[PDB]
Amino acid sequence: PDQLLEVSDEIATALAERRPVVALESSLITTDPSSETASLIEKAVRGAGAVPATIGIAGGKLVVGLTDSLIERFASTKGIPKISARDIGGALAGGGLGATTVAGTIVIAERAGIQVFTTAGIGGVHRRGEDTLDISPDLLQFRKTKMTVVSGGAKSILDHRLTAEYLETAGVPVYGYRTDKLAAFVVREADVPVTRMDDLHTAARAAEAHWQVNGPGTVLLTSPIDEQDAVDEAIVEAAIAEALAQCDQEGIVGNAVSPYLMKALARASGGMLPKAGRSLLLSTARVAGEFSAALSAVQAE
Amino acid sequence: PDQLLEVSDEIATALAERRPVVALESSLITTDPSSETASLIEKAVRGAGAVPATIGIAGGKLVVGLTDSLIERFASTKGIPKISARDIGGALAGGGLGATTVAGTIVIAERAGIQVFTTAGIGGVHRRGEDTLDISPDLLQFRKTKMTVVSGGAKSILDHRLTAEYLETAGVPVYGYRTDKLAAFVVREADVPVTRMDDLHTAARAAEAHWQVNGPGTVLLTSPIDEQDAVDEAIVEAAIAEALAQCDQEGIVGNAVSPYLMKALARASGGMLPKAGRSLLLSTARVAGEFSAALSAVQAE
Amino acid sequence: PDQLLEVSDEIATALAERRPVVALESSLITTDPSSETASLIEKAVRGAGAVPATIGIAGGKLVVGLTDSLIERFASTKGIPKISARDIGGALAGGGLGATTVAGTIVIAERAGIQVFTTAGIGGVHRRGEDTLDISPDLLQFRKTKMTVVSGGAKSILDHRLTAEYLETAGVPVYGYRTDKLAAFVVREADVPVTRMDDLHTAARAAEAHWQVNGPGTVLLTSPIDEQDAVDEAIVEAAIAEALAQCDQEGIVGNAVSPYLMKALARASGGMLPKAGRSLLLSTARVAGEFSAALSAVQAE
Ligand SMILES: [Ca+2]
Ligand SMILES: [Ca+2]
Ligand SMILES: [Ca+2]
Ligand SMILES: [Ca+2]
Ligand SMILES: [Cl-]
Ligand SMILES: [Cl-]
Ligand SMILES: [Cl-]
Repeated sequence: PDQLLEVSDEIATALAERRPVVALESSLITTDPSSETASLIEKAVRGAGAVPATIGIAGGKLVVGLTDSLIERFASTKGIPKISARDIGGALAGGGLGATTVAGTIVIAERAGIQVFTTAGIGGVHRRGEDTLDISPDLLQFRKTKMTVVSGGAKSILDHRLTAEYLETAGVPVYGYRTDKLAAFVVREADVPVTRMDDLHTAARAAEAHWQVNGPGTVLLTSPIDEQDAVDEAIVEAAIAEALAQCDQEGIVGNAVSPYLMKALARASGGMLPKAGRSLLLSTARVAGEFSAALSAVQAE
Repeated sequence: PDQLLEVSDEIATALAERRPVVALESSLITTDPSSETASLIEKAVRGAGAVPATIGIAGGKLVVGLTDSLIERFASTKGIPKISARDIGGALAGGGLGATTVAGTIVIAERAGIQVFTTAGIGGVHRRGEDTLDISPDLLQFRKTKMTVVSGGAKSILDHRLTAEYLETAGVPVYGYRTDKLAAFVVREADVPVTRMDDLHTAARAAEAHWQVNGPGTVLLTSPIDEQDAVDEAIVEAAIAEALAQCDQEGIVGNAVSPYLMKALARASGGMLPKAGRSLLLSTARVAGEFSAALSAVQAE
Repeated sequence: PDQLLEVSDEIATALAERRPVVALESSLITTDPSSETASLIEKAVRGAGAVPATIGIAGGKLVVGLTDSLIERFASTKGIPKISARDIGGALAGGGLGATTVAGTIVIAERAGIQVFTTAGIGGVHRRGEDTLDISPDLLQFRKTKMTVVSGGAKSILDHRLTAEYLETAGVPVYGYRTDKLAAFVVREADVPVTRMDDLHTAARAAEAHWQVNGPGTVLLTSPIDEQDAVDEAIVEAAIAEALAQCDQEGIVGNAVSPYLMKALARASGGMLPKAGRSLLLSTARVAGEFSAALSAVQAE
């Protein structure tokens, strides 16, 4: 066996039976102590017949399927570090809890044999990232790990066009589910083309041929936020450009800039930002569950 | 066997016998419906005793050695998509035709056991690419695929010095055949040093030791355009700087900029641009055929 | 056996016995013809019970443990090329001597089974590197080669914050030995956080779990220069900003800029620059020897 991995009975049975599983990250389970969200998300994933697998680090182990005991700790403990792939080693050595990010979670999901992962938005090239080189580790982790990541594109505070250019340079396939424009998190679209897939069985056959030809690597399937739930591009951009405008005059750069952009976004959105992010989270999870079903059936032939 | 790959009898026999083969891309076979070019190119490759292998996608298959029927379609069909490595999966799933680029073709060539690929110019860092991050997927595909790519350096509309810096960061060997300056497509030189190889058997022994030590990865062998056939650096640069000058005042960026640079180049060159690109294509193909012969003999010891 | 590698008896015995070995680069053995330095360095490494393995290229071979004859040549021959990983193939084919850099040496160390490498400073993103793309091949070589590199961070003429951002994007773990700020070569600190490891056995268990989960790749363990021996950040920066100020007015960019920065540094430091670099070299080598001992013991369980 594997001495680092602890996989729940349900997930281990689904994998043994080549049934559909969808991985979920823990780094944000922390952002909703309720849980109510995790419950709508599990429901969205199972509605397709997929098994949800929430992932994190605890006790020197990579945990696939957190126990209720564990979800409780992740919900209620103050000090929990966010763990990208490069932090996994130290999180294991330390023996405490670690809430894994996109890059951290997909490496653990892949190690267990899970092939689909979902979240509302991935990391990317930050705004002014062509100058500061502040770019999420998710983008190059997608050159190594065999995974389909289903999301609503990059998070809104990031630079959508630069992230799309970087993924193209990195050779990472970017598909749009029923669209040929890149999803822009709580904003419907960025003016960036992607390859339209109208059907998830076609997307799954494309992903499978991608792995067979190019080897282990991530396929990004973007699915935009429901049009009824979108935030106005103008509102998002003006709020962000102003938040950056205050950054220059108060002279803040570095890891300080990014959490200001996040708070400025909450503010401009009435109080709708959480509501829009939840809608995107739910619809993306549904698509991930349906995609994972369609991939199990493709790999079955 | 392999269920994705269709290899012609001639190429399959040369490979079985460890005889020299040189891959060619289809994405540009489309740019010369004649054929006359493809015919001079085949002649240049065979003159060294190498077998030319033109590659593309058709009918759910990776095709190595296009049939006359297929070359005809690629010559005469309007809608044919250009396929980089990240597009291979969807091109296969779709079952139509796909004309593969440098990155797309070398992955298929490698899968068949071909080790040498040639084209007039590779992709690279685009001009202003330090700011726009518009950089060809070819450069990072060279970190994965075992191949020697023989070209006249990067295409002229690209930024030669930035492409050379990026390849150095990527650990991709860059050799100059009988020169210690980087080839600049239809321009003889960029002011960028490369490692001179005066002899192709020495270059082949260097490539082989590179693969043995560093693993699968591409070696770039650059061979400049004949001095009688070069375009004046000043002519190229002035034309490009002006084409960019019009871009700023008419406010065009994105994937719009690049095809303007290409047309501005045709214009400044009298009508010699096609003539110079063909000469570079022919001399590079000859060097590729001779290199491929010298590598088969090296691997034979 | 391996036909490219020549490993001395002492190193081959330590490896066979899974005892601690630390690799050293030759590219700088050239920078101190004395030797006296190499002798203090060997002493610092052995004090921990590790075996020092100096590496280079000679006679068509990758040499692990240079002979006295070889150290003499590297000390006394004028023309010796510096060999990064991408130059290994041509250095072998040429049959002459080659002094390997960080990237070149760790690939050879890994091939022999050595897992720890040390040097005073690694390459990184050069100053203005966000615009010139001048970035050391060491940073992406760390995505491929299984190694712990122990250093005092990046060399002082480089951009510390950009190098740290680039390593984060590349997924390369960056630990600080008893510190949570990045080491800045002869300067104690850059204002850049790293993950503190207070104990080398914990660092070794983190590195081992990193390799087990993320596969072959480099772990960077940074150890700052003794506070008694540091150069004043202000002195370093003012000297560098002025050296760059003269570069703009005398219009020098390219590979010309970097050796000016190096000479301007010698000048501002009284004559202490060599003295500070030697102290950093000695203390980093000690930490490398102790780390390598602690890793052999971890891998023994
Ligand atoms: Ca960052
Ligand atoms: Ca692009
Ligand atoms: Ca810039
Ligand atoms: Ca460089
Ligand atoms: Cl794009
Ligand atoms: Cl260069
Ligand atoms: Cl950082």
